[PDB]
Amino acid sequence: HMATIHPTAIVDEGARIGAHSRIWHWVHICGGAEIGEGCSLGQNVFVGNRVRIGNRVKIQNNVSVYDNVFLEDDVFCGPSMVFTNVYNPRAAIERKSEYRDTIVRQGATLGANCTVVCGATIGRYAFVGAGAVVNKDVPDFALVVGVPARQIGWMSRHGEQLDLPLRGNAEATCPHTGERYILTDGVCRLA
Amino acid sequence: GHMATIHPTAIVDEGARIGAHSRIWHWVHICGGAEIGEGCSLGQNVFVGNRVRIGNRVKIQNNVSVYDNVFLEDDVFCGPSMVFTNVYNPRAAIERKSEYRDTIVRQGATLGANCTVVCGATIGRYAFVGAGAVVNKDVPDFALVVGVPARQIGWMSRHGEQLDLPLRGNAEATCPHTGERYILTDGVCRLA
Amino acid sequence: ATIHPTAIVDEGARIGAHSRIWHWVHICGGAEIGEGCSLGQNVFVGNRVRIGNRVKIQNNVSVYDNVFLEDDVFCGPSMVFTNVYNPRAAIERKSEYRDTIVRQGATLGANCTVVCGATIGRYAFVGAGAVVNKDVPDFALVVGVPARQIGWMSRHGEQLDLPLRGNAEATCPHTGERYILTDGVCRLA
Ligand SMILES: CC(C)(COP(=O)(O)OP(=O)(O)OC[C@H]1O[C@@H](n2cnc3c(N)ncnc32)[C@H](O)[C@@H]1OP(=O)(O)O)[C@@H](O)C(=O)NCCC(=O)NCCS
Ligand SMILES: CC(C)(COP(=O)(O)OP(=O)(O)OC[C@H]1O[C@@H](n2cnc3c(N)ncnc32)[C@H](O)[C@@H]1OP(=O)(O)O)[C@@H](O)C(=O)NCCC(=O)NCCS
Ligand SMILES: CC(C)(COP(=O)(O)OP(=O)(O)OC[C@H]1O[C@@H](n2cnc3c(N)ncnc32)[C@H](O)[C@@H]1OP(=O)(O)O)[C@@H](O)C(=O)NCCC(=O)NCCS
Ligand SMILES: CC(=O)N[C@H]1[C@@H](OP(=O)(O)OP(=O)(O)OC[C@H]2O[C@@H](n3ccc(=O)[nH]c3=O)[C@H](O)[C@@H]2O)O[C@H](C(=O)O)[C@@H](O)[C@@H]1N
Ligand SMILES: CC(=O)N[C@H]1[C@@H](OP(=O)(O)OP(=O)(O)OC[C@H]2O[C@@H](n3ccc(=O)[nH]c3=O)[C@H](O)[C@@H]2O)O[C@H](C(=O)O)[C@@H](O)[C@@H]1N
Ligand SMILES: CC(=O)N[C@H]1[C@@H](OP(=O)(O)OP(=O)(O)OC[C@H]2O[C@@H](n3ccc(=O)[nH]c3=O)[C@H](O)[C@@H]2O)O[C@H](C(=O)O)[C@@H](O)[C@@H]1N
Ligand code: NA
Repeated sequence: HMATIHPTAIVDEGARIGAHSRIWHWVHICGGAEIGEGCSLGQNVFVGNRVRIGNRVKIQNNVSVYDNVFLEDDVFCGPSMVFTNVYNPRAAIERKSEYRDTIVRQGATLGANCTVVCGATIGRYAFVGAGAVVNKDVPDFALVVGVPARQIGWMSRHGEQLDLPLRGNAEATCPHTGERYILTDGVCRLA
Repeated sequence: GHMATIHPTAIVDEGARIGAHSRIWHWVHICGGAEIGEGCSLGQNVFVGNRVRIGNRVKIQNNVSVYDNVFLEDDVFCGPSMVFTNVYNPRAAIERKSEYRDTIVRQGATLGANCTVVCGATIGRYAFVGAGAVVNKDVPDFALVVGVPARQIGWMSRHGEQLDLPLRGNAEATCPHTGERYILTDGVCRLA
Repeated sequence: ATIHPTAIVDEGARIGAHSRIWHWVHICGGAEIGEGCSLGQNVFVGNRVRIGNRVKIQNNVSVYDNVFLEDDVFCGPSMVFTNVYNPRAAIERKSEYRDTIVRQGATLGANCTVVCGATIGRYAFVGAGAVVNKDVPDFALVVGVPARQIGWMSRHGEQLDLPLRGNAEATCPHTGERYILTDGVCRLA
C-alpha cells in the first residue's frame, strides 16, 4: 500500500507520502513535505519543504507547490497551474522571510494554467477557471474567471453552475444531485 | 556530429509510433498508444498521452502536455508552455475519465505561447491563437483570436500576417507574400 | 557554479561563480550566465542568450535564443519568453527571431508571457499572468492580457506615490531614494 514512485522521481529523505499515492516522472519532492493518501503528482511536479497536501489531491503536470502552499483534501490542481509565495519579488532582495500563505480549501478546483497570487485563500469547492489570475480570496463555491479573476457564478460540489445570484439571500439546488445550497448575504453554503 | 533523434533522457513507451525525421528532446515522455507523424519536433518536458494523434511537421515547444483526446493535424504549431485540457469541469473527488472532451486542432493552426484551450473546442485550419489567450469556443479557419477569454480580432493568412478582411459579411483579400487569394462568405474565410 | 547531477550543461556554456543550477535543467553550449544566478527545476537556456549577475529564474522558465537578461532580473515560476512573433510550423523562422531585452532589476511575475520584440525597463514589474506585447517603461507596474500600466514600482518593489502620467516626484519610504516622473518617464533622481 505504500506510495508508488516513478524511478526517475526524486523524493528527498524525510518526505512523507501517504498510502496509495502515485508520483510520476521527474517529480522532485523536498524532505519537509507532507502529502496524504491517494494523491497523484504528475510529470515534473515540484513540492517544497513547507508544504502540506491532504488526501486525494490530484496534481497535474508542471505544478510547483512551493513553500507556504497548503492544499486540503480533494483539491484539484490543473495542468501547469502556478502557485507563488512572494508577493513582490526582486532578485536583489531575498524575501524568503516574507512568504505569504496560500490556502486551498477542500474540493477546490484550480483550472489549467491558472495563477494564484500568494496570500489568497481559495474556499471549499471553489472553481478557478482555466487561465484565471486569482489575487483575492475566493469564496466557498465561487466560480471565478479572468485576469484578474472575478466572480461570475457559483459551482456545486459536483461541478456545475447553481441558479443563484451573486449577492443577497437565496437558495438553489445542484442541477445534478438536487442538494440544496443557501446564500446568506452573498456567502454560499451547503444546507 | 550527427543529427539529433530522440534524446537519451526521453522515455518513449513501448508501442508508440513515431514517424521518420522527428526529433524528441530532453525528458519527454510519450505513452505507448500515441501516434506521431514525420518531421515533428517535441521540446523539453513534453508529455504525450495514449489517446493522441499528431500529424506531420507538428512543432511542439517546451512544456506542452498533449493529453488524451487531443488531436493535432499536420503543420500545427504549439507554442512554449501552452496548455491543453480534457475534462471541462474537473473535481478531484469525481473521476471523469469517461467524460473527456476532444480538442481537435486542424492543419496549420498556431497556438501561441502560454495559451490554454478548454476541451471541446475545435481550432480551425491556419487559426492563430495569440500568446496567453484562453480559448473556450470554436475558432474558425484563419481566425486571429486573443484575450482571456479569446475573442476574434482579425484573420491570419497561411503565411501568418493579418489579412485586410472584415470580420463579417462578404469580402476578398490577397496575401502580399504569396499572392494567395482569400474569400469571406458571410463571415467564414477560405483560401480561394 | 554548483550544478545538480541531473542537470545537463552542454560543453561551451559559461556559468559564473556562486550560481546554482537545479534539477533537470538543460543549458546549451552558447549560453552565458553570470555570477550568483539561480536556475530552478526544468529551466531551459538556449545558445544565443546572455544572463547577467544575480538573476533568479524560477521553475519551468525557457530562456530562448534572443532573450537577454540584465543583472538582478527576476523571472517568476513558469513565466514564458518567445522569439518568433508569428510562428507557423510550415515556415522555419529561425532567421526572424526578435530580441527580448529585460533591463536591470525588472521582475517578471509568475506565469506572465512576453511577446518577442519588447524591451522591459529597469525595475519594471510585470504582474503575475500578464501578457506583455509592448515596451514596458522603467519602473512601470503592468498587469492584464494584454498588459497595461497601472502604476510605478520602486526598486524595493512597492508602488510609488506618483500619478500614472504627468510630472511629479516621490520618495521610497524604505530607502529615502527620490524618483522623478517627467512626461510619463520615471527615473531615480
Ligand atoms: C469555467 C468553465 C468550467 C465553464 O463553466 P460554464 O459554467 O460552462 O460557463 P460558460 O462556458 O457558460 O461561461 C460563462 C461565461 O464565462 C466565460 N468563461 C468561461 N470560462 C472562462 C475562462 N476559463 N476564462 C475566461 N472566461 C471564461 C464565458 O466566456 C462566458 O462569458 P461570455 O458569455 O462573456 O463569453 C470552463 O470554461 C473552464 O474554465 N474549465 C476548466 C477546464 C480545466 O482547467 N480542466 C483542467 C483539467 S484537464
Ligand atoms: C497576435 C500577435 C501575432 C500580434 O499580431 P498583429 O497582427 O501584429 O496584431 P497587433 O500587435 O497589431 O495587435 C492588434 C490588437 O490585438 C492586441 N493583441 C495582440 N496580441 C495580443 C495577445 N497575445 N493578447 C492580447 N491582446 C493582444 C493588441 O494589443 C492590439 O490591441 P489594442 O490596439 O486594443 O492594443 C502577437 O501579439 C502574438 O501573440 N504572437 C505570438 C508569439 C508566440 O506565441 N510565439 C511563440 C513561438 S516562440
Ligand atoms: C502586482 C502585485 C504585486 C500587486 O501589486 P499591488 O501594488 O499590491 O496592487 P493591488 O493589489 O492594489 O492591485 C491594484 C490593481 O491591479 C489589479 N491587479 C494586481 N495584480 C494583478 C495581476 N497580477 N493581474 C491582473 N490584475 C492585477 C488589482 O486587482 C487592482 O485592480 P482592481 O482594483 O480592479 O481589482 C501582485 O498582484 C502580483 O502580481 N504579484 C506577483 C507575484 C509573483 O509573481 N510572485 C513570483 C515569485 S513566487
Ligand atoms: C522555490 C522558491 O520558493 N523560490 C523562492 C526564492 O527564489 P530563489 O531563486 O532564491 O530559489 P531557491 O529557494 O534557491 O529555489 C530555487 C529552486 O531550487 C530548487 N531547490 C532549492 C532548494 C532546495 O533545498 N531544494 C531545491 O530543490 C527547487 O527547484 C527550487 O524551485 O526566493 C525568492 C525571493 O527571494 O523573492 C522567491 O520569490 C521565490 N518564490
Ligand atoms: C493526464 C490526464 O489526462 N489527467 C486526467 C486525470 O487526472 P489524474 O490526476 O487521475 O491523472 P492520471 O490519469 O493518473 O495521470 C496523471 C499523470 O500520470 C502520468 N501517467 C499516468 C498514467 C500513465 O499510464 N502514464 C503516465 O505517465 C502522466 O504524467 C499524467 O500526466 O483525470 C482527471 C479527472 O478525473 O477529472 C482529468 O481532469 C485529468 N485531465
Ligand atoms: C527553441 C526555439 O527557439 N524554438 C524555435 C524553433 O522551433 P522548433 O520547433 O524548430 O525548435 P528547435 O529549434 O528544434 O528546438 C526545440 C527544442 O529542442 C531542444 N534543442 C534543440 C536544438 C539544440 O541544439 N538543443 C536543444 O536542446 C530544446 O529543448 C528546444 O526547446 O523555431 C520556431 C519557428 O520556426 O518559428 C520558433 O517559433 C521557436 N521559438
Ligand atoms: Na503557463
